[PDB]
Amino acid sequence: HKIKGTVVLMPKNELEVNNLNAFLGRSVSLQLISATKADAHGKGKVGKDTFLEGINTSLPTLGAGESAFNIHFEWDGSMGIPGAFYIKNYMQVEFFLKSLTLEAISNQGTIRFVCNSWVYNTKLYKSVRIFFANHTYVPSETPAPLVEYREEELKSLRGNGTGERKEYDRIYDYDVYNDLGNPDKSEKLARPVLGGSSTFPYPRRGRTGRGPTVTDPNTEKQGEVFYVPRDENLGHLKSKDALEIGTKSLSQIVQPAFESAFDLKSTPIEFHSFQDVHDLYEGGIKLPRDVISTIIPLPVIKELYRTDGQHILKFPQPHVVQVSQSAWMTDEEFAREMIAGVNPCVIRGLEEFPPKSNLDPAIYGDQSSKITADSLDLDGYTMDEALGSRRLFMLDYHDIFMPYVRQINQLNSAKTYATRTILFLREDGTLKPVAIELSLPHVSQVVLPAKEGVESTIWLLAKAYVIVNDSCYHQLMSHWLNTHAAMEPFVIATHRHLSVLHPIYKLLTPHYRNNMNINALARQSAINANGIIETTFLPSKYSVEMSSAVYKNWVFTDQALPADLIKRGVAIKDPSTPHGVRLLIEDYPYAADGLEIWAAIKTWVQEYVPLYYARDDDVKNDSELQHWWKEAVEKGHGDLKDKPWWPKLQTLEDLVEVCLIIIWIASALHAAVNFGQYPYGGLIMNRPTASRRLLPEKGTPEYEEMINNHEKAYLRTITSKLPTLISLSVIEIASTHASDEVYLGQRDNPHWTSDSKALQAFQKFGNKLKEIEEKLVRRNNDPSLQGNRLGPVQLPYTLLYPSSEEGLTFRGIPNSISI
Ligand SMILES: [Fe+3]
Repeated sequence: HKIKGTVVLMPKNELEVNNLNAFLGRSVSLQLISATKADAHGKGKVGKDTFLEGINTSLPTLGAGESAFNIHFEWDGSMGIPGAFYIKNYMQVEFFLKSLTLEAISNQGTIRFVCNSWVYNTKLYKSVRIFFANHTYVPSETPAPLVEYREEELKSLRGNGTGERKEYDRIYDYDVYNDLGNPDKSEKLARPVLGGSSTFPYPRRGRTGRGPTVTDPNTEKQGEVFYVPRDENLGHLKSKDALEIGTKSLSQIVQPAFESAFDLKSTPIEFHSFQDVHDLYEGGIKLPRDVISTIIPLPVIKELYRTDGQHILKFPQPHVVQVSQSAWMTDEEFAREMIAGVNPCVIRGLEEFPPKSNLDPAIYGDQSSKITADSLDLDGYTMDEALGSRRLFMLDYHDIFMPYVRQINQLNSAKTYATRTILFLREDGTLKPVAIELSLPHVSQVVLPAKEGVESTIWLLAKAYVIVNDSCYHQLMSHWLNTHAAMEPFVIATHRHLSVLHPIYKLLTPHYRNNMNINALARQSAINANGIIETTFLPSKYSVEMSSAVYKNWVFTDQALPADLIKRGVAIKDPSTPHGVRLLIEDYPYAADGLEIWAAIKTWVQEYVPLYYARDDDVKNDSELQHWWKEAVEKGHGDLKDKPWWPKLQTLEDLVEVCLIIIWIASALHAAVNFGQYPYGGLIMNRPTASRRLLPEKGTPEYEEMINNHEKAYLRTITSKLPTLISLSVIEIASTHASDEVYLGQRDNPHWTSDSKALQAFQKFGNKLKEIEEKLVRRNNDPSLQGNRLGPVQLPYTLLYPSSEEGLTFRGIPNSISI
């Protein structure tokens, strides 16, 4: 009585960015664990230590880097049916275990194990590594002999809340954002703790445990590597797919190299004309040979530029200029990008006029808008008519930015206004900007559109100040806070409280791939003190703190797409429509395409949940699920735990809602705000990240310059040349799909569950996404929708096409927040 098995694994050398016979002998042991026969203590019986016997070269299903090994277990009639196994690696080097498959007389009796886990030397683990077969069980359905194993593995994953975490640990826990400052290096690099107070609320991040700095016991000391639990950093076969490593290289190597070129006056310090910026993707920028030779050897980085190996670095041409070099300058495109650009989810309907501020007048005085209704050209509408017909909209950054303008403007090389933009929905269905208000605290001018004269340059600059607001809000709030930061606590809670066996674990975990990893690298190099974001975006050392102020108002249930639209007053509830909302901007590309994706995910969740939960009772009674959600709210988002809007998770309908929102944030929402960054923002004049001066005052040389040289006046106002080179490089990385991405509708292994009904439902989901993609292609070819879906830049809105090939494609929805 012997069971034949096949082990598939990848040796360490295949998944690194920087011999098989050794696996034979007594170097790798496996022990099967019975699911049906228990020892005296009720635990599944354990078989004998069994070793890898030989290499299996005649296996066609092997992928790149994968090796298969034969094994033969002795398993007599007393042992029952296997359901789990132990593995002990006695080698000195870790390997990546993929799968164990046990053969049976019939092909239906095959038992499959999907592992996908790094296995380190047995002496490094407190308890032996255990893996379960791919059967799905809610806790009350677990075979009795596996219950204790299920419960103890979860205990292992939680740890005890103490200790410095090491590379091989698989311990998931929470901590505050106290690791961004670097006070032990310089007092000026001190940063506030974010999280754990009502003054600075914030989502938690993964605990690393390096301990305190010497100069501040509340700030965590720096480390060369920021830990994540080992299997959150899976590796890649090809180095060019390790995109997440790029920010570290940009900060530590590339940025110092660029800076030396500017210190040595080897290239002009400023752009002088728009052509100087267009040159970056045409002929390139010429840099010294020792700078080029430092950059081009680096993995990942070298893929960002074309070079001649001597003096030229050339950036790729951004989509937004691929047809028209100038269309970005039009009012039409400015407005269109608020519904179809990199940041499409901030605009709000106006139901009253003038707009009002909620700012404390004791501190900020009267903040009532100074825009008058009669100054606006609404194509012949009166204000009463345009309001009543819901044609007026705004991009309102006044109350968000005003509390920080004084502090920002005290920086030596930042100056900003808090802005409002008024939009009118024309009879042809496109948006028209009709006024911009530029405000300063104690101080407020209204700028109207103009096409001729010095007033047209002032209007151009006013649009730049608006997009500096918008770029900062996009990066820190729409992107970093709402997707990256908000999701990490749910990742942590899932691994701590839902068994790998659990149906909701299997539903959600594909939507977490690489999230903790990219976030930890971001804490180290992107959002740290003097990191990429602080040295490229307007608010400098205030950048992350500003996102904490916005998190005060973050509402989980308002992240659902229909709720968000209604809240922002860009849709109304309408049960006579497919999706239950009527779009007041009917053509709104992000929202109209997003609703299709939303509905597809909804159908998938509503078809998967009832396979495992028949009644509300089954949700209430699932102890893992209840512990998971309690911890996600009370610890992971614990600064908001008291808010009344958290779902209680006592019904089927709550479980669906929670899972749907999580999946939406991690896939389509992140994709829509992330993968258009270089396509729209690769031209720095279209998406400036910073402003450096206020408007010229009449009678000064800066004002005279504005009359005689509008391009120089514009370039002096926005992001300087050196930070432009950095910020372009980092948004080029972020806009790139790695070749090993897993997209919505895909999974990394087809045998993630043995439940044929769940597999069929998942197949239906993938088929529906292909049907939706064809629908969205038809929309982009529809001449009636050209005004908003293509615009004067002639750039089809493809950001919610579910599929994509590798590269910088402006399309494709990953499962997760992976970059
Ligand atoms: Fe991202």
